[PDB]
Amino acid sequence: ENFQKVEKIGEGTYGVVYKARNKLTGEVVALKKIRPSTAIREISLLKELNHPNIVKLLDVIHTENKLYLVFEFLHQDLKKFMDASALTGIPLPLIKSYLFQLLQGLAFCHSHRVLHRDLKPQNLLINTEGAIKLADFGLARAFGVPVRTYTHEVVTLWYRAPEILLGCKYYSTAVDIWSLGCIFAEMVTRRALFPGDSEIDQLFRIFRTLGTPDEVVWPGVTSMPDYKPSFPKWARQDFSKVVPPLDEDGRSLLSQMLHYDPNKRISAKAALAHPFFQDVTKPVPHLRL
Repeated sequence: ENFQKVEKIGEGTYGVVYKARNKLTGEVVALKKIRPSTAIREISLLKELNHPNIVKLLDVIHTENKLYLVFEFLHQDLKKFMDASALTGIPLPLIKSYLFQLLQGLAFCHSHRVLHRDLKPQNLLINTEGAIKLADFGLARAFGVPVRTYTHEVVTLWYRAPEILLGCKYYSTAVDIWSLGCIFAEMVTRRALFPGDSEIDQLFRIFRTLGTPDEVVWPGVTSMPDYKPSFPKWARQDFSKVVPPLDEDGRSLLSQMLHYDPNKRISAKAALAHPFFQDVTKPVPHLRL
């Protein structure tokens, strides 16, 4: 069919995002224009990957040598909500609810062997009901993660796992747990944990907080493609200094999400069972739309 431009949703990784109305159903959607037959099959399979904490992929339209994705619309992203919450911060019970829900979404995707690989606050969408949902799952495997977007914007490295930075080709579901750990820390402290501005600055910021990794904490790290023996050797800091005022349960969970060795890093399923979630609730956020 055809939809209106409404109000240019925003510039995505792969192309423009539109708010649009479907003229037959009346539903309001997010329409993503993507700037190739393998990609078509892989993205089409995501129409079946349905979960309450995953932004629904309604349709995949291939036409005029152009690809459009139609998604469920949500009014707010976590980046905007964090910016708007800057003076007081997001309350801990809402941080906990959001982390719990995001782990549920990851556990679902990971159980179906689907990775996100580019989690960031801009692709975590929230509604008035206290839900949060992951957007753009599965697209990285289909299209890659570019250095720059279609409008030349720099794709953020802030949430990238260290095995990706060190050149591992066959990374795993653990990369999404890393990203989510970085987002958890940012919600708590109201500052990005590792705001690198180049691949080496990203790695060195990780090393300055968590210690330079070695064969003791990460067997095999020194044989990684981009590992260099000349990396400076930084000591690892206490989480008590990194994410105040997070309690011991939260610091324990964050430490397990930020293990260097992707095999040691907690799974989404195991994280759901962590004592941090013993008192989880689902509060109502204050949203001004």
